[PDB]
Amino acid sequence: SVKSEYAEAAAVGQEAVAVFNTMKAAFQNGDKEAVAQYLARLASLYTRHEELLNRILEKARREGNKEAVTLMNEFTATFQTGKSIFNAMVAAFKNGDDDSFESYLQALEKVTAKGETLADQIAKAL
Ligand SMILES: COc1ccc(S(N)(=O)=O)cc1
Repeated sequence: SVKSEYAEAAAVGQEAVAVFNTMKAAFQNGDKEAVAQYLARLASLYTRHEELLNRILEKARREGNKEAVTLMNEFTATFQTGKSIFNAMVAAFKNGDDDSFESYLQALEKVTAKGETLADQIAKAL
């Protein structure tokens, strides 16, 4: 069901939260080799979260679930903001710009924590 596919998408999101926090620790400790691997893992994880989310939106649309479509359209826009920041962090890491990596790191934490409440509304609406 779309609701179970959303619980599966939410766990994939939680994975990225967990990986991101051990990356943040590794960045702070100067462990670039770890950061690099964590960035690659997060990239696959965000790619999968986005994929699960598009399928759920498309299915909510096919189902005519108007409220769920509205909330998912907002949530996916917010997701893309997160993704654009993540991609900027990855570039900041490639360039050795740690001041911008720090910035992008903190931005992505505020975009994910702010998106939290909406994600909690979609679970109910599907
Ligand atoms: C990578 O950008 C993201 C990831 C997750 C979320 S949330 N907190 O699940 O809405 C928002 C943006």
